[PDB]
Amino acid sequence: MTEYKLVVVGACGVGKSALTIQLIQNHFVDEYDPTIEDSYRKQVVIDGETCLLDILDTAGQEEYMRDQYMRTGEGFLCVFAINNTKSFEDIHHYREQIKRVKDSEDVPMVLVGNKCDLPSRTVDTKQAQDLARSYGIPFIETSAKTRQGVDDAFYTLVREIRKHKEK
Ligand SMILES: Nc1nc2c(ncn2[C@@H]2O[C@H](COP(=O)(O)OP(=O)(O)O)[C@@H](O)[C@H]2O)c(=O)[nH]1
Ligand SMILES: *CCC(=O)Nc1cc(C)nc(C)c1Br
Ligand SMILES: [Mg+2]
Repeated sequence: MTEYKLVVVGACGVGKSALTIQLIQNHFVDEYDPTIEDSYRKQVVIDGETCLLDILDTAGQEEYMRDQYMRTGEGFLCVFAINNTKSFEDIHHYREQIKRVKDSEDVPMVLVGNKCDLPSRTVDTKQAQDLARSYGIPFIETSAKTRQGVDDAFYTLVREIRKHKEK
């Protein structure tokens, strides 16, 4: 089957691990070791193609040396949390990092606004839409707690990779 190398990036605490674990195990984690970085595998049918997703759940090596495992990534989920203004403001840094590791301004990428189930919103959907439009990428809101938008964010990334290269 076809392998898709996905990388999940973003500020600590936005829900990178919870989004990955919800996608793979259909379960929401109340806590997950903030320092653990690992790649997880998931076989799934997307638009009739049997795909092997190899997802790197980053812990933030550069912020806390270069992460050698990110360089082979074909697509990136850039995650902020809708109740964490700082994580949204940090999106510029992660996008610059992705451009640097791939030496390109045309990288398959999806801006993800996680924790959409929470009522303490500080990042408006229009702020995230403006940011995603300047980068030329899709913006999707998710909840790793309720699974709302989770499959869509990962499948949209797979579709963005296909849009960029033959798979
Ligand atoms: N309510 C809610 N909490 C979430 C969601 N995603 C993550 N969290 C919580 O936010 C905290 C940090 O999540 P985690 O996945 O470890 O973040 P990471 O550092 O980006 O990997 C944990 O307590 C999670 O349960 C979500 O969509 N909704
Ligand atoms: C949420 C990410 C995080 O806490 N990462 C982290 C923290 C510390 C203290 N050290 C390292 C090496 C890392 Br990746
Ligand atoms: Mg994590």
